[PDB]
Amino acid sequence: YEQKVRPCIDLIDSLRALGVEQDLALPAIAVIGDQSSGKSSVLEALSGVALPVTRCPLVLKLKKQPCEAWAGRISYRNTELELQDPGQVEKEIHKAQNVMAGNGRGISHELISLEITSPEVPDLTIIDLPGITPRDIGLQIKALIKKYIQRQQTINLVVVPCNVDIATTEALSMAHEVDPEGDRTIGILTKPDLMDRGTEKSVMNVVRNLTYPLKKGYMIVKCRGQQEITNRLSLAEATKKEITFFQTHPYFRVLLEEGSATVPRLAERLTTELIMHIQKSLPLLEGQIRESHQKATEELRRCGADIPSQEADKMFFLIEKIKMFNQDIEKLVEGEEVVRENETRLYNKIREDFKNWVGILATNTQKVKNIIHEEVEKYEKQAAAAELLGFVNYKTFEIIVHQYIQQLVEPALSMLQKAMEIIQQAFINVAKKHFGEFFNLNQTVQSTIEDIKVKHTAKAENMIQLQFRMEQMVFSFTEIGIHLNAYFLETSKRLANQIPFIIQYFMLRENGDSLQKAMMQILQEKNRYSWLLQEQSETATKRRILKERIYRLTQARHALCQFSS
Amino acid sequence: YEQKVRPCIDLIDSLRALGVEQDLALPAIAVIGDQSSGKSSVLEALSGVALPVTRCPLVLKLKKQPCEAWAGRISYRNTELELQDPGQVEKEIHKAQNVMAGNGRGISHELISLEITSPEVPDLTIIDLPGITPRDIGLQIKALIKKYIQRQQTINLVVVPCNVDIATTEALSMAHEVDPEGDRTIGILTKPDLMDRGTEKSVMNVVRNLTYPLKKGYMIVKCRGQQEITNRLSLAEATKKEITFFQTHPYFRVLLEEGSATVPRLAERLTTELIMHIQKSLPLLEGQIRESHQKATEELRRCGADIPSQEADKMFFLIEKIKMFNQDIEKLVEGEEVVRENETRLYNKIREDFKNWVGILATNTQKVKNIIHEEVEKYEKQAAAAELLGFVNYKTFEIIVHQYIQQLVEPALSMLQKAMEIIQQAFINVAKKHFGEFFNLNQTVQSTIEDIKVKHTAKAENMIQLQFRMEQMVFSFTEIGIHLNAYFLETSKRLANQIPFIIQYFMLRENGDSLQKAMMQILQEKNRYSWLLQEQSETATKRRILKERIYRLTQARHALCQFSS
Repeated sequence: YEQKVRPCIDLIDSLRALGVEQDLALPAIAVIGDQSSGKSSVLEALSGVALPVTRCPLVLKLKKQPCEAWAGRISYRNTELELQDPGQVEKEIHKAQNVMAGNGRGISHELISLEITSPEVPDLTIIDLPGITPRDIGLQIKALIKKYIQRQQTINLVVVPCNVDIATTEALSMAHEVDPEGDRTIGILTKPDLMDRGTEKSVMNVVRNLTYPLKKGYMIVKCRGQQEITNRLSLAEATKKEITFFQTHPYFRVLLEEGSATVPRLAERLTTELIMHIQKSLPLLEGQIRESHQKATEELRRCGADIPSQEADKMFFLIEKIKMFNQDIEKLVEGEEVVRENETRLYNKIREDFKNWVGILATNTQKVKNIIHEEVEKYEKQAAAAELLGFVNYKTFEIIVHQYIQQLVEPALSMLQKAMEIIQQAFINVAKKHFGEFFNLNQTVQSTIEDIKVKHTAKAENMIQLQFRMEQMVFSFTEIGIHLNAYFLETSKRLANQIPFIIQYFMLRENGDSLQKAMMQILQEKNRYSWLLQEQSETATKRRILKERIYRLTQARHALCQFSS
Repeated sequence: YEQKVRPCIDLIDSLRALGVEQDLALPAIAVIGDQSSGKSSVLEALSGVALPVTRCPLVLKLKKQPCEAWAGRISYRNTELELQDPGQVEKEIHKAQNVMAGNGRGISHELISLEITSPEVPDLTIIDLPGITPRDIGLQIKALIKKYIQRQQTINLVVVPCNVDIATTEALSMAHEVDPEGDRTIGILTKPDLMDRGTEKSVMNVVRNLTYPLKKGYMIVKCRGQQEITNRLSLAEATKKEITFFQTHPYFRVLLEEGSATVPRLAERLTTELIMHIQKSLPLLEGQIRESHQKATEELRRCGADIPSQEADKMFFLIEKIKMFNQDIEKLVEGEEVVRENETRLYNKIREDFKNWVGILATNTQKVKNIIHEEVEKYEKQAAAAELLGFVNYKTFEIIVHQYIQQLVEPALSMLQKAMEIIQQAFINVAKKHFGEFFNLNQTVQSTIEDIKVKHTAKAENMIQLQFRMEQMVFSFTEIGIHLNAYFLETSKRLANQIPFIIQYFMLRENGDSLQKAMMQILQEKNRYSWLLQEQSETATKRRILKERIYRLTQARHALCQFSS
């Protein structure tokens, strides 16, 4: 019974006190209405005293204890003040409003928790939101209200004056916007004395009886006045006064007191609704706590390498990073890298390019085979029996061989270019992977990679050109054709193995080794470390936020464990 | 007749006057005899006046002309003095002897020409040689006389005293040594009064007649005395005195005056004999002139020099030399060099070394073939029972291949060493051929060759090591065996072509090109030219000698042409 419902709301109160209100939905009741709706007078009727316009949400926590009427104000600036008097409450509230908003009429999403424990106030926790009305100001108010009412865990409480058509009210309009079904919307009609025509009377009479699709229905209460702040009427006598009013009323007596009550059972209705709602939303709340904790933990696992700790753990950290980087580079060189689905390794791509090279060599081999075939076939029969000196050229075939070799120069260089490109790309990718968060270090590494790439490229091209220079400068009608064909085959093989050897050696092994040695060379300057390991200064703030979030969530789990016990 | 026979000896007199006595045989009559033979007294009896021991050869030229008594002394010191009086002649002659020999009893090959023209002395040219008998003295004397009597164009004139056994005389002994046939040996017997028995008379008389195989025979004259300088006996009365002496002699009258005369008509007979001798040896003399001229001209042509008159035409010569050198170097590089019989070319030797390399590669190929064959065949079956744990071995075969490749490094380097050595040797040889006479230029060239050799050697070995590094760092029960065997074969071929390509390219082509370009670089410095083209300078002196020789020989040809006309 009572012993079940009190700690029930105490749990959620404790959760919001340490909220944990962010990044997850938390059960609450939001009071929404126009500035002239008089919702403050209703809150005054419930708590005993309220503001005579709020700028920031007021977390009204009411407790019913047969000890004494005591009140404590808790402010988001991590402060707490014991005023022990209802009168001082509104003044200190206004002080807090001045603190949070900025002395003037501003707006803030920061919470003011009002903890009032009294034997004359119903046990109920509800949240008061600022009144409605490019931009100007009211826009951010509607945004603030939307922040709450959009949640399914938030019960809408619309406050509507009796002297206005409820179907044209902005509060109920927004409530319908976020809840078209009306499954979590409660409507209270206030200021029944302020109306001045029978028209409004019967309109209220047909409104109290479900005409609008609100599952929770409607209730009608007396404002008790917002202008009479100092009169200070007792809650019991105020209740009796309201009962007297509705009972004396020609229409409202029989039609309301028999059905939807007018007597301050509103707080009891809100109590029951809050209990049932919380009981409904508890499992998903626990689930979301665990899940959010997991996601925060993972996102935090993605970034954590920050602690320097007297430079030693920092230089050691740098050593670790460079070590891992060099390891991955070595993996790239050896072809022992981890790739994604349908993704191929660098070394394999390079091997494909080598296959292309082999194909080209075969093509040109057959070509020059045909060429020298026709040459030998022709000039061995040319002037076969002419008395001259002879013997129809011999130095000439060498320039044919020269053509055969020369045609291979540019394709090889092109292959070298491609290899250097893709390898460069891979190295840059690794450099980005290991040094993403660190901009300066990444710049240094990439610059180094660029330089070494250029140097080894020059070396490789020089060695290729050297190879071709060596190939050129060094040396029964169709016997010669056979000889030269054999020569072409052997040369084809020799090049087919030689050029990929050069490309692999200079672009993979030597490049990788030089890169690693340069990486080791980097950490030689100690006083440069701080410049190297400079974070974004955005990831740090994010890290702090995630850490605080996780801490708060662990506190939530702890409190939940206490409640379950 | 006479007018024809006089220029016959006048020719040889003119030839020796401009001699051209060196490097060829020249018709002459050499006077040889012992120091105590008294040959000087014989020369005094023949010419009218003589020395009262000669140290240098005396070219006695006697002319019979009905003009006037004239005497002229011609000395090898390029001097000439006309004293026209016998006393001053004999006084100046010993002075000349002192000048040429060195004041003391020395020896010299320098000539003293004595030109005596008188209507009472026979026309005859003869040469007086020093008397016979560390070092001490006689060895070079006998050598000097031998230098003359060895010639077939030289008539021997031996002077032997009557009071001594002619068969034990050294002069006639040497005459027999150089003329065993006795076809050009004449014997004069002197001092017949010094004998003191009839035995020596008859023995000498029967010995001269029919005992020696001398074609020219023997003749006997009176010494006329060497001690009676102040008596001054008339030539006619001396002749009549000699005739009286031989007529009064018991044996000499009938046996000599009837046959081999004793009156100084001997010199006229010697004149005729000289005529016939010169006429006999003239064609071969002309031949020797032609041969010596041709050989001197050719020997001078074998060397081209100097030849800088000035700065122009000198540098151009250097350009030519460097051009030819570079041409020969290019010949070495292309393998288009000229070699001697049974001599091989550098390129061919290098190719042989390459064949050795191929053989080694074949050996190691078969080696690793057998090894991997046994490895795959055995260790794939060497399981405990059924292999259900592996995954046998794969890195092992990789290190086997790696070792197989590594083993080939040192032989290749050795081959490179050998090639660089022999090529260096060849280049140095060419440098020596083109720059033999020029020391400094040769030094510069050889130094350059050394430096370039070292550099390209470093390049070559670096490229070989690079190649092997590329070979290493880059890669039906006996399928693995098949694959690896194919790989070994292809690798074997590839290396077999690659390493000789590197060695040949760097040691022949690049070395040669760098060398030639350096040779072109040499002539950039002008002020170095004179330093570069530095003669032996012994070759300059040799050239001077050859030039003088050629000029003198042309003079000889001129005089001979005058004689022929």
